[PDB]
Amino acid sequence: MVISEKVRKALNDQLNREIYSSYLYLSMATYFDAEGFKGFAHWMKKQAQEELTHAMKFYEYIYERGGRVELEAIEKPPSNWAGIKDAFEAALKHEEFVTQSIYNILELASEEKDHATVSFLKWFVDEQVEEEDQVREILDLLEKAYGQMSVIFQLDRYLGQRE
Amino acid sequence: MVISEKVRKALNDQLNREIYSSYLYLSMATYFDAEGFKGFAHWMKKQAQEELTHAMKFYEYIYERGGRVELEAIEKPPSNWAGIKDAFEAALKHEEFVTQSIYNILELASEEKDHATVSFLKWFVDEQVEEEDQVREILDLLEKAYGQMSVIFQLDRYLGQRE
Ligand SMILES: [Fe+3]
Ligand SMILES: [Fe+3]
Ligand SMILES: [Fe+3]
Ligand SMILES: [Fe+3]
Repeated sequence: MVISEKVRKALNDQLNREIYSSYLYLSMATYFDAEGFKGFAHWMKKQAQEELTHAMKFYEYIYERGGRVELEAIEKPPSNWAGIKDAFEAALKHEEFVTQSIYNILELASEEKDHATVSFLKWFVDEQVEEEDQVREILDLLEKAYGQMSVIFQLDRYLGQRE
Repeated sequence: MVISEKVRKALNDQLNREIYSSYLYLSMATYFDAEGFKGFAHWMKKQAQEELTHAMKFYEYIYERGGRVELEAIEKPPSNWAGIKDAFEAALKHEEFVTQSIYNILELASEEKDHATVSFLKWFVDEQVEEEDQVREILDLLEKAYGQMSVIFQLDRYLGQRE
């Protein structure tokens, strides 16, 4: 009933993946801020804080199931992109990879019949749907602007209001 | 007006230093949590959030002065100490290193006639004093506990109420 070390390792690896996710979004913030998109940058800082809450859910769960957390090195993220679209495409392909990693913990836990870990991951399975969708929606709004800066600047102001 | 590359680089290095600070304090939480001292772990998690607000103050000042932030790789922190007083001694030593780091930027800024940066750094010089004082107050109390798991119980409960 205590977490297996194979499940404890998959959860710890995901915890460090959420930390890197946070750092990566802060890095996109540095980029948007340097390019004068203060709203996109604000959105990325809020997203970085939200990735830290994901990491700490894994953190607390590992300890509640009798495991222990080991923090690894965080690799230097990219710091520059070839435009707004290129940055949000990278966020999406990142989140699609995080989704796939969370599915892999789900399968592992379900094969081991670790019902509590399966239940825990259900929150993240569903949340990953919304994380991909919010990025996909921004990219669609950007695409639909075509080249029109007035529309792109409104998107900057819109995303800058994020709670 | 406005920042030299030397001062910008010094601030960007301090930003990355504060990020490592927070990561180190989270790593101390992982140790305390593994040893069942949920209150010491709580205090470390609060401190880690505090270091992130330090980092973001440097973040925003760099952009306010027309510079750009570059996030660097983050070293894997230690994950194990030899008791509770040992960990808080590593924390005190680390804060002493951060204080000296901040003094070096102050001297660099003053030598470069960047009095805006000199003014900006006053908050951190003042804050680094109570950062050191708070750890030393903890270290003293951990010393008056000797082995006794009992006096540590009261301390763990007190620190666990940190707001
Ligand atoms: Fe996440
Ligand atoms: Fe995410
Ligand atoms: Fe700090
Ligand atoms: Fe500090």
